[PDB]
Amino acid sequence: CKTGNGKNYRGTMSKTKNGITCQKWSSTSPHRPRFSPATHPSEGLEENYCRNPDNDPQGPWCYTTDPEKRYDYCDILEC
Repeated sequence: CKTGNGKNYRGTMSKTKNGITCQKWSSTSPHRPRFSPATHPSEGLEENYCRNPDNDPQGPWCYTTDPEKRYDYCDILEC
């Protein structure tokens, strides 16, 4: 769920919680969030990421290019 908190990982490639193909942060269009800058609890939301710049005491989240499967954590090592 986090080999630290913004340093080491693997599932961040772009695979939600288990392996749900994530997105690229293309914001709404057709579906995707716009929170991808650096300054929050951390950074990583780049081209398609999974980290915790959103503040979620559990796992690294990320959304996908689709609403039904809009999001979840990520199959990143450590868990």
